[PDB]
Amino acid sequence: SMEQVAMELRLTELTRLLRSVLDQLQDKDPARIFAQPVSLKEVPDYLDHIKHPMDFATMRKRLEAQGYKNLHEFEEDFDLIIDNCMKYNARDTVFYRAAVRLRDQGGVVLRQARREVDSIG
Repeated sequence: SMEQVAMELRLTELTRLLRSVLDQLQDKDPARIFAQPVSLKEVPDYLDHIKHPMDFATMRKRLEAQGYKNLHEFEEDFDLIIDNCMKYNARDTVFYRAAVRLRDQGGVVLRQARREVDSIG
């Protein structure tokens, strides 16, 4: 149907905008601490601590399959990256501190992304 096509076009355009948001957020992680999944070979106990691991590569795979239906879903995955890190790692670590700085800088980006998603529809 044409209604289905129009909905698919909206999802495509949201995907475009979330790809630009993802790039901007990932630039706030210049150390690449959040680029890839925590390795279970290197951190064998990880899934005992963290029940829903997340990272920027995993988000990019979901995004390219158009798997984010709305901005809330995308934000949920970004908050997992930050919140997982801040639980597993202590305050005194470069990992925790990277997560704080990514949260603080990413808030700016997300505040305007929400206005754009609502504005464009």
